[PDB]
Amino acid sequence: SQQTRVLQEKLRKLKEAMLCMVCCEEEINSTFCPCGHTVCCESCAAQLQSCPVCRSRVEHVQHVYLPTHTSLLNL
Amino acid sequence: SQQTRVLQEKLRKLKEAMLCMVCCEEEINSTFCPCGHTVCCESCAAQLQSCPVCRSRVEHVQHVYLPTH
Ligand SMILES: Cn1cc(Cl)c(C(=O)NC2CCCC2)n1
Ligand SMILES: Cn1cc(Cl)c(C(=O)NC2CCCC2)n1
Ligand SMILES: [Zn+2]
Ligand SMILES: [Zn+2]
Ligand SMILES: [Zn+2]
Ligand SMILES: [Zn+2]
Repeated sequence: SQQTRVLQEKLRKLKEAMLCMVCCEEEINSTFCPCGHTVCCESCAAQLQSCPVCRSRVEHVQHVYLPTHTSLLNL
Repeated sequence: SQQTRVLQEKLRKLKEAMLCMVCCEEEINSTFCPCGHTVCCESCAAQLQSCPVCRSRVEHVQHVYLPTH
């Protein structure tokens, strides 16, 4: 029904929000510290000097283990 | 249809996975450092001395700003 189409769109948008903002292909699993923005995969976070969202200096990257993780790279 | 019921269940389960594993009522927004388990809201994370997933000591809690918030 039309409701099935609406629910498919909501599911897809929530899953898109869990992907890396730089490569768009891998799940987010890294945090820029100390600002706390958690918007990249490990590969893309590794080479940023400043946060891509707030411009704060990245002192280090903290790996995050999230219950929503489903990609083979995070399991 | 039955597929509408199936998609409603999948969306519900994905939203449940974003909720604090301790209180079940608030969105996850905190990481236990250094282990990296990100499974609690800020109120439950402030009260735990050990990670509820791996039992590693919590040295400090890092707030996470996620695009899904
Ligand atoms: C961060 N972001 C936002 C959207 Cl929208 C997407 C996306 O559709 N990515 C796809 C490309 C390869 C498969 C996943 N990623
Ligand atoms: C962590 N988790 C797993 C499930 Cl399942 C739930 C849940 O249904 N929580 C509800 C209680 C108050 C409204 C949301 N939470
Ligand atoms: Zn990436
Ligand atoms: Zn930032
Ligand atoms: Zn909680
Ligand atoms: Zn842990």
